[PDB]
Amino acid sequence: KQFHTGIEIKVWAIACFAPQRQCTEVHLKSFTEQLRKISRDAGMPIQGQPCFCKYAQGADSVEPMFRHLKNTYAGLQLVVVILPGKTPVYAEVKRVGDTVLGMATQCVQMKNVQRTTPQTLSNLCLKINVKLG
Ligand SMILES: Nc1ncnc2c1nc(Br)n2[C@@H]1O[C@H](COP(=O)(O)O)[C@@H](O)[C@H]1O
Repeated sequence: KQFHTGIEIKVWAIACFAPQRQCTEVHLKSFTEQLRKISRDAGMPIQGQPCFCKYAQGADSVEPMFRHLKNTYAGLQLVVVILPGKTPVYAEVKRVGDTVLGMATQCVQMKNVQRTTPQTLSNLCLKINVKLG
């Protein structure tokens, strides 16, 4: 519905389910910096430095990674999950986050990490605003 003010995202993680050869460390850093700058300008600042950033492969890797994050990072507010197109990883991410460990997740397509637009960054900011606001 309406846009929420006073969101600060201080503790968040990236779980990259895209293969590193397609979605590289510099894609991740660039995507993050852009998200930092637009979230800042909208008054919902996402700190530039995620507390965790790792590559993973398969739905099977989701629950153990999320258990690890929950057990490791006090005050974790959000996991940003990067998906290489349509994959059962999405449903597992939402099973574990929404209905097992009570962990906010935001999924994003790999193509929107490889190449950002103001518009796709805005889409993401609004989805995140609704989740954490
Ligand atoms: N089966 C699926 N596989 C991959 N990405 C998916 C998917 N279903 C959905 Br919805 N998505 C992606 O999930 C994004 C939204 O994730 P959230 O539900 O965390 O907001 C969409 O923008 C879309 O790109």
